[PDB]
Amino acid sequence: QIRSLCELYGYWSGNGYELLNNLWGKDTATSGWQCTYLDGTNNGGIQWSTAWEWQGAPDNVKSYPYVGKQIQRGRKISDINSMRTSVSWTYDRTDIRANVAYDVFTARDPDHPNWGGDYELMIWLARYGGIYPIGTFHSQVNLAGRTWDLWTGYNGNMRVYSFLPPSGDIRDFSCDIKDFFNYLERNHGYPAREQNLIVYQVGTECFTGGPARFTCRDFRADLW
Ligand SMILES: OC[C@H]1O[C@@H](O[C@H]2[C@H](O)[C@@H](O)[C@H](O[C@@H]3[C@@H](O)[C@H](O[C@H]4[C@H](O)[C@@H](O)[C@H](O)O[C@@H]4CO)O[C@H](CO)[C@H]3O)O[C@@H]2CO)[C@H](O)[C@@H](O)[C@@H]1O
Repeated sequence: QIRSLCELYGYWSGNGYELLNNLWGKDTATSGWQCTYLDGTNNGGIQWSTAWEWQGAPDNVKSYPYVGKQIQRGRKISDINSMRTSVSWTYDRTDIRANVAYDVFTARDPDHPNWGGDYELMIWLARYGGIYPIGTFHSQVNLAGRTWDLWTGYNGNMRVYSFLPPSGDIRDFSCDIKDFFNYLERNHGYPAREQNLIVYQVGTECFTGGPARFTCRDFRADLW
């Protein structure tokens, strides 16, 4: 690895991306730890991984290590033209409680801290070990050439929209996240003209299990 980010909130940034050992829920674990590794910054993308083992509190997320696209504040979603992104990943085992997911926060306040927002949009690419998304299953949605199960609910005051694969995982994925925002704006009244982009990330929520390793073979994200 080029960098080993094993401290709580170990951080790297470069090439318009950032990488965080985001062990935000670690105090709910009885034992374990996790490290996030920068493997490369080749070809306008990021190559990274995270190794972990967590025990205790199986319904509690211990971490969401991620790679994020750095963004300027104040980009109203309505005026974002495109958010084209691709990811190729693997997990070394699937007998774990964990996901792989894009995470996007938006807020009316353009300076909202990156830990949350008024709304959250997740695009899940894996669902391992019987974990649940936020909220309840709403309906199926056709976007990005796939069918998704849309779940909706609340995490505190934040409205959360999660798009899940009906079955299996998606280890090689590309989409334009604006298609997902457009679907929510039209059919769910999502206030895109009032909402500012806060974060734009992909990573793995880790609940329990391991030793396990998530490898991101490549991540690219653009914003126009
Ligand atoms: O940016 C560098 C600084 O990082 C600071 O740590 C922050 C971190 O940047 C931020 O990304 C993190 O946010 C977490 C967030 O990932 C998580 O998201 C949940 C979401 O709430 C939930 O609805 C959904 O189901 O899952 C998501 C993924 O798990 O939410 C939690 C709690 O709300 C956020 O905290 O927060 C970190 C701090 O907790 C460092 O503090 C700083 O030192 C460093 O410079």
